[PDB]
Amino acid sequence: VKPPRINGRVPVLSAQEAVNYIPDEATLCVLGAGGGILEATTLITALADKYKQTQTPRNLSIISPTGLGDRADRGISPLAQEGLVKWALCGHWGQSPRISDLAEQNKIIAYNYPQGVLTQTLRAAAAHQPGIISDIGIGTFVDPRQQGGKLNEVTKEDLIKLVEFDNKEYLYYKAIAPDIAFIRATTCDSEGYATFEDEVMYLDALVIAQAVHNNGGIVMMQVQKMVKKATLHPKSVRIPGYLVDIVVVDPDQSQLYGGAPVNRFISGDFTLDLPLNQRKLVARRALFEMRKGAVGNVGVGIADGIGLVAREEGCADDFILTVETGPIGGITSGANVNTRAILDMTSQFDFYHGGGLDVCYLSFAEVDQHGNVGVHKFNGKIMGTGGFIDISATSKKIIFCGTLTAGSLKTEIADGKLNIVQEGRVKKFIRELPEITFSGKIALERGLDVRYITERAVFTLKEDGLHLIEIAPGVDLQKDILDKMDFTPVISPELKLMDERLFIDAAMGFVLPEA
Amino acid sequence: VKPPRINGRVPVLSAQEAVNYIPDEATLCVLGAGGGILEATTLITALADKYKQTQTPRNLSIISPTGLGDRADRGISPLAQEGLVKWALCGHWGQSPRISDLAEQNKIIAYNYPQGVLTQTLRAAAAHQPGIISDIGIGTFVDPRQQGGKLNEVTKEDLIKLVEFDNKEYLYYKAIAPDIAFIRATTCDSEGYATFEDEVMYLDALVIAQAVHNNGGIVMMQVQKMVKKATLHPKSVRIPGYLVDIVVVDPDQSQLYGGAPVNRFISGDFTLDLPLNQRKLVARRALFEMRKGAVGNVGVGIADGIGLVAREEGCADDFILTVETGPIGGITSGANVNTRAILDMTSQFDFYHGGGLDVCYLSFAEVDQHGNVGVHKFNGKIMGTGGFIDISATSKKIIFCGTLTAGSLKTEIADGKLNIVQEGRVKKFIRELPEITFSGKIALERGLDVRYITERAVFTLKEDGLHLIEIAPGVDLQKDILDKMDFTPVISPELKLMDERLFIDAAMGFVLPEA
Amino acid sequence: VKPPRINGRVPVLSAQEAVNYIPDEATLCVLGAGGGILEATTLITALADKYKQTQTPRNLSIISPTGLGDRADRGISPLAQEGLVKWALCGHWGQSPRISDLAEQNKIIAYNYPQGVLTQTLRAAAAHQPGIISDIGIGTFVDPRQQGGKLNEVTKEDLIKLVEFDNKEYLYYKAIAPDIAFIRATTCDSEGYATFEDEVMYLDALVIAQAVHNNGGIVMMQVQKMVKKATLHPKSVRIPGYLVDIVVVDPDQSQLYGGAPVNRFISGDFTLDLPLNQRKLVARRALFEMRKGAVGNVGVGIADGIGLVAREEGCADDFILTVETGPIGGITSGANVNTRAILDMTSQFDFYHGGGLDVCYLSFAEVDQHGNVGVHKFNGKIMGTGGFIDISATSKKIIFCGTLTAGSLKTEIADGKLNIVQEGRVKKFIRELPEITFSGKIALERGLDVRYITERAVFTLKEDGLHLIEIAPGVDLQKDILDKMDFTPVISPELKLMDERLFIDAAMGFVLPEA
Repeated sequence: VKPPRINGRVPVLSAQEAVNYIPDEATLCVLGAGGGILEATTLITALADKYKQTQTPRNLSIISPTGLGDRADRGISPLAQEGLVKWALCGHWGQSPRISDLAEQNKIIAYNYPQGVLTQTLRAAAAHQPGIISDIGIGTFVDPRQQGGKLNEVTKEDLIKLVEFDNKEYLYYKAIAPDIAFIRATTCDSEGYATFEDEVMYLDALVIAQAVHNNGGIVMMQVQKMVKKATLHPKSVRIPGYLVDIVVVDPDQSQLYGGAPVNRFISGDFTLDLPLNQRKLVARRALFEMRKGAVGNVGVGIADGIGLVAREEGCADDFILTVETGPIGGITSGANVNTRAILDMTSQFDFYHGGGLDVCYLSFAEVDQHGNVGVHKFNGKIMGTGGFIDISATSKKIIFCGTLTAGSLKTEIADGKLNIVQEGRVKKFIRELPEITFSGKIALERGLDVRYITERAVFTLKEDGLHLIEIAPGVDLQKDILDKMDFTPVISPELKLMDERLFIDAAMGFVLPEA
Repeated sequence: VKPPRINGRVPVLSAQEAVNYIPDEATLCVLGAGGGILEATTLITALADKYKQTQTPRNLSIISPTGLGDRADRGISPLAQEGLVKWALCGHWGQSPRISDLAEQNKIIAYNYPQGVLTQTLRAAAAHQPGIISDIGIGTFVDPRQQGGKLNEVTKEDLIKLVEFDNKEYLYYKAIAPDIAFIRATTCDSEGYATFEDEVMYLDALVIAQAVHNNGGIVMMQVQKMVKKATLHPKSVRIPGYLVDIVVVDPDQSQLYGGAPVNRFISGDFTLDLPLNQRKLVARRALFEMRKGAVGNVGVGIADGIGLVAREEGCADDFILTVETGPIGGITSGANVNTRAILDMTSQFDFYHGGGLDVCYLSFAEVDQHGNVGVHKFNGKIMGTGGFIDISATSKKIIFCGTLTAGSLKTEIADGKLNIVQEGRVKKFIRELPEITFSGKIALERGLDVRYITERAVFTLKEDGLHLIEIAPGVDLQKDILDKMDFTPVISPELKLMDERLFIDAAMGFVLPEA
Repeated sequence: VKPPRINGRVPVLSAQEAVNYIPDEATLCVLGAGGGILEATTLITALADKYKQTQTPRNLSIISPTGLGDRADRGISPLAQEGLVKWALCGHWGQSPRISDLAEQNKIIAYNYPQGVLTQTLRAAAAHQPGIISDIGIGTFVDPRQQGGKLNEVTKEDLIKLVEFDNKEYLYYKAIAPDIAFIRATTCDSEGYATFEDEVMYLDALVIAQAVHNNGGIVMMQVQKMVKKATLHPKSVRIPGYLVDIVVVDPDQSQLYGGAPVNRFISGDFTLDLPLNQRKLVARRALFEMRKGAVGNVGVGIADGIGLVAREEGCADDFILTVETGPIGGITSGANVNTRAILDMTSQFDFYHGGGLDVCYLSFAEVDQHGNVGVHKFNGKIMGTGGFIDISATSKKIIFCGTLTAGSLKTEIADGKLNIVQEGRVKKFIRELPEITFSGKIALERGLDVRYITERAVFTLKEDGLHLIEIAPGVDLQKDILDKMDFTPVISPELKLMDERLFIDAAMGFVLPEA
């Protein structure tokens, strides 16, 4: 039941009025990424308030392609009131940890499709295709021979199955269509035609709207303002009006959390005119893996300052970094500026899945003797994948970046050497992962080049296991490396000290290898 | 003494650092209109603060083409500190009343050129022309045969002289060049090239910059942000960078007073989709003077709601209203939206001076027996002219609007009738104006049609004085009109009652005549 | 007699239909610059054709602010049919030489105001000002003590008079208002509101429209296309619709002569990514006169390749060149691209008149013993001034560029020397000019630095006449310089050879002096 359009005009309602149209057991899809990016905050707030006041609606299913929130009480954390949500499928879980908490405690059914696969299944749902065939996820916890993407013990129903085509294994992921959408844009006309001129990016707003619309659902869109019918540039319109059922106008809508005014550099409308610590060390060694002409991706973690190090070395313009949510290029002057392009998120993942990335840089929580990497669960807590599986599945060079030990490791770089001031108290290189986010065996089968970079050592994955290929100056092999791991790596016959320039507090004069 | 450019880059300073470059006895020209429009607030604040702290700099001369401020302590009122300013030439004095107070008390030398003539003289100063020849002002206080534009008794030097060309009278206004400019834009590149994309209008920013630059002065410009060299659209750049000496960046610069975020309807970037009181009555009768296809101007005051009345009557698109500061057309949804064009202020006044307006609607403070109107001084207070003289000098039809009496005048409309519940304590129709803002004699000599509209009576100017042509129903000629004026009007043989439709609280069914 | 507007829509007519509204003896003002820039070609064509067929209208007066045409039969040359034009006032006469031919033969009345002053007088006429006061022209043929800007014997009426303000000499130029305008834009809406998005520049279209409109005239505008009412961006509209009386739509309208399709680099919408001969030699020496941060102007002629020379030496981004018709900066890849800004022409001339140019480069036809320069008439032919007087009157450094002799002068730069292969038959440095375009005496009174650069010699103007300051290597002082002049220059005690690098066919390693 949806409010009728009067003379073609899209119904405009308060967020409180809009959420009254959500029935019990509805499947709700929520647009947005971390830190307020493209989040219909007034709709989430209104829903959470209605449940707080009336204990309705009940037993909702949530689909969240990307993780919303601030790793605390924002994002969809407000929907984690018991009885409101019964079932969730999310691409990243760590961003709204109150929902994660419900999953950890077996209070909701909980699934993690790889974020890119998730958005592709919503696009499949829009076209009434039953599911998608992808080899993204084979050999990991998403594989039905492992956990089938199920995050807790109460989750039982199989959404993923093994299929075979052209003498190769694939996973078939079931496509689930939502009943309700909370989407957002900058502006729409009186009929619902929407533009994204001030938004940080596009994500999968159109795909979400199509999936809900073609499932007989209700699309609710938050905007900053409305304009006269047919006055927006048709090539700037990203969502056609006939896909939108209800519009909520929030004049104070901001690009990100924090209530900062609109920044037109972030909009893309204008062109904007480092201590040697542990982080800069790892970022510098990570840069050694870049080649001229390479298309790369850098995940959040110890290496995510590689762009700034590249700038210092004078080679930032020699390669291009993309972000899985859609932005291509740009600089950090919680959003980049001077981007070169913004693609929709589903199209970006299509590119990643077919091995478009020459190199990726990813954090790890644990690494085992088979070269497997665990990231989706940490110390009991559900973190989820994000784009981790979508990126590490087929990228040509996979560069894992982290420390060798965890738990307040403190290191100092002095006199061209590494000095371990305070050792970590937890091993990260362990015998066997409890659950796998990246499969060493599959990466080798796919012919991928896998590196593990730490502050004190560098490894490469080979058929016989991890090879130790580099050691930092100032570090002892036995006490500082071997004694701090729970398996024995192969020691490379070509074992060398890590490059001297890495440990000097001056410009390296580093030249990127040719294309 | 100006800060040098380094590699062609315009010097960027704090407002505090910038105002240090102002010497004693400098001529300061300040850009801006009422309510914050294009006001370089951080520079005004910085100068006022320097004086408050150090009693320097001393004995400045101020030129203010338009009136800045809120009719209180904002605008250039903070510069009214004793000894800071010794001489001022302004187009509109009432908007910054603390400076007007100095003039009233003979503490500063004080002049009032018509606002349009003033901006034209600054343009002449840019070109090193000694002054301009115009008949705007003949017969008014601006005329040397009256007060020569001098606002008090202490002001003695003649700036204006009477001259003759082609056997016709004209005034010669001396052009005065400023030494320092406080200007403002939205955005500039690293070399100072500036765009006005978020500003309400343009005013005379380029004129002021050229006048100061060609006088060997210092142009200081406030902007919201700066961008990379040569990235702005060349057809959007209004001020070339070589005219700019110092830039001050104020990230929180707002379009108007009150700190509201940028409104993109006000910017001109998007298209936006009445009690029968005394003000509505006068506006309604004023609308009777409008013709199909007319170009008009509406001043601030009793009839400034005429746009909304025309919208109610369904004839708003049948004429066009222009504003002397530049905007053409638009609607009131702190500024207008859906404008049709924005001209620079000086070009707008060129249009007005040559008789471009078919009709204008202006408020009056007093009217005398000759049809002279007084506006620039009332009750000993200096208001100044604004555009009043530029508009009432040559417009084809001049419609003065106000009340017959003032001071607690209480009126009510009942049964299509006017009832004066409480009379005003002061008469506005007097024997003789002390100072003239508009000459009845000159208007008749120019062949102009002059009307005076009040709530209870309508007059027309003829060679033998004001003719009473219309009376409100419910009003007695003798005791409500004649006894309430300090002079004897001619009573028209064609005297009739004011249209009954004006006094009915419903749509009039009024259609605009076409000449 | 104008076609009436229907429901506010501007009348749209064919060019043939439009020109029928021009009465006998009308004063016609024609917008445009050289080579088709902003020219309403269909209107010029239709008028010439109406006259060819009907011998009406008769005895028109022409005002041409800038020079139109291709220095041959285009521009307003088609209007040079006997009896069509009786009177003309043009800023630049050589661009349409068929009309100049009529002037030379005493068949029309013929005046030349400096181009900048001419556009200022049109702006005065819009405001009903009788004329303008300017010292631009003092001591030249425009001065009424010389020719009063009269170009032939049949021109008698005085339009310019000498006046005095503040003990300084000025000229008063009478403002003449036109009756008909031929203007042009890219696009207008149904009400006549016009934008210039594809035009090369703006010239003075608004000024011309206002002048004609306020004189009760008829403004006729050619456009490429028309769009729905109120759909153009208000900050892009340059001409308000109420100024336009008739629109002619020419879908084939091109940016310049020659019928090439629209070039969006010329529009300003996109950013675009030398033989050692006589011209390059003079341009190289002219470049020595530039300084970092200087604002310059380069006139048509031998030195007009100085931009390309600066680019070869890598210093093009260190200064800025402006063009009197409005464009600021840019490069030659028929018009420039990558411009930094476009001003309206009248505003540009205001800037020049006030001494805004640090340096200018101008061609000469003849130079006399007092340092006077002649350009406006040569060999009986009327060339006119263009912006020559506006630029050479107050620019801080004036650099005249030409050859010492003319008439099949053949020269070659070989072996780091100048070799005069064939000497020019005509001397350009003569005793006395018959008419003066630039006064040496006035330049020295105004404190200006005046240089004369030829291929073989460089001079500077001093109180005692021309000082020879440099000689080319390979040239004999007596036979190649002194013998080829009709007067004796002072030979500088600091006389030197022209820089060796000028004559070598390799990059000079020239470095611009600091600001």
